[PDB]
Amino acid sequence: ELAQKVMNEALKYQGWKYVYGGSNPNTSFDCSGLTQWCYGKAGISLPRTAQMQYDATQHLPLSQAKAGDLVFFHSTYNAGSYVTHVGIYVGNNQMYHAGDPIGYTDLSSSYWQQHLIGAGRVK
Repeated sequence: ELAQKVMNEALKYQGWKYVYGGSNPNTSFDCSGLTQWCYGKAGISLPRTAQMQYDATQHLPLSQAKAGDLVFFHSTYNAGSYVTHVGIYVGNNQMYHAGDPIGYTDLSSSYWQQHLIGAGRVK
């Protein structure tokens, strides 16, 4: 149920431009702004940053992940925190994320595999 609620919201922003600092439809979204907003619509309260969201979830490999789990990554840009990116797992090795434009990407790629930290299940 969670996945369908989060993604019904997230799909409204498919193709939108990434905006740094964005956390609502009025501004558009950054990676963890998209997840915070969409999970919020589904009744889950998440913290604002990708790192904070990582630390609020229970972790599991991508092979065990289910749609509606989050997926986290390291070393995607020059950051103080270990976690540098988050997106939404939607099954079949795909994630939906911001992302520029916002939308789907395939996690099977070497790039995502090598930046992967793991998946996280929300509380």
